Amino acid sequence: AQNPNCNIMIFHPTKEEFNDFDKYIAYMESQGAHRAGLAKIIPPKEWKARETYDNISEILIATPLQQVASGRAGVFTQYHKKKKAMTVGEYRHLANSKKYQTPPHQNFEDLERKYWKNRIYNSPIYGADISGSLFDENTKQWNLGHLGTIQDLLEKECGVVIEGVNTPYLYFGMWKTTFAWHTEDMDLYSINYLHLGEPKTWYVVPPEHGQRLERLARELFPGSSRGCGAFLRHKVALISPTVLKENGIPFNRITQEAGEFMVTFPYGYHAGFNHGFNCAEAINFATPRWIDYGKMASQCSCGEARVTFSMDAFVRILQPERYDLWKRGQ
Ligand SMILES: COc1ccc(C[C@@H](C(=O)NN)c2nn[nH]n2)cc1
Ligand code: NA
Ligand code: NI
Ligand SMILES: [Zn+2]
Repeated sequence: AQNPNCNIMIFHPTKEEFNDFDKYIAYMESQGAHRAGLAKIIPPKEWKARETYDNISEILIATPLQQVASGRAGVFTQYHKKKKAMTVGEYRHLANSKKYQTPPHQNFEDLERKYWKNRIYNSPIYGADISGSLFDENTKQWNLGHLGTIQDLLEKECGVVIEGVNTPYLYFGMWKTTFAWHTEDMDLYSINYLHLGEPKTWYVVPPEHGQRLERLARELFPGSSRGCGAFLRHKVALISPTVLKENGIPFNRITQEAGEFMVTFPYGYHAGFNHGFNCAEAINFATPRWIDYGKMASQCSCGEARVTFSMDAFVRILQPERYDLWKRGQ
């Protein structure tokens, strides 16, 4: 078996290997990449997402979110307080202000230490789930707005045409902006491109060990667990690497830099944080191997995890027994 220790693998496709997206995902899995839950893909040197980022300042962040923590430094939840709209240029200025800017630091490890020590004492603001794309329409390879759709994958594998669409999202981050522990909706894959700015540090649990993280989370967030059997779906809970190690949870970490792609694999729990002002683009996708994960994915039906209307068809077709209860949640 390839990659038995479930290490995060890093790939360097040539320009020829970068033509056929589906083929390269399958190649990475042939090498065991999916066992880690996350892989990095460094594009060939000839490739670019777009010509420049000089003209992005007028994009609107209609509802910036202030991420307010509660708990202890290594075990906390966050809620999102809505703020007034601002442009990307205004957000970049805010991120660089004395209140929000990245502190002096020696290297990524020092910054990671500072994040886990001090995150809860600040409330950074970020732009999330903004429908749109920064790929140039003429970028033909790994253009996140031109991937095959999940609806077409389901139809090709299972024979059923379904409603729904599948478009990318933009994210604008700053120092300490945080993504809580989660898997994707319906345990889909995701792909994430860091277009511009400072890094993003990721943590990931191998899919084969996801239920170990779930068990720890139920212990550490006991009221949340009583409220919902799939509360990690709410995307609010953080657990530090120190606490994971103390509890024996298998995980890995890696830092993504501008110009790099990250792929998350079905049922790969992940979390992380931004180092400073940045802009990323991400979308969910499927392959034939996903279908079995989609059939088995847990669901939140308590009301908290509202999602896109595209997920209706996925539950309806893949999880008909669960559909009525889940639909009542939505
Ligand atoms: C508080 O929790 C969340 C906040 C934001 C995301 C979005 C995240 C991701 O992993 N989405 N699937 C991402 N971060 N950079 N680009 N995307 C996920 C969880
Ligand atoms: Na490891
Ligand atoms: Ni994710
Ligand atoms: Zn719930």
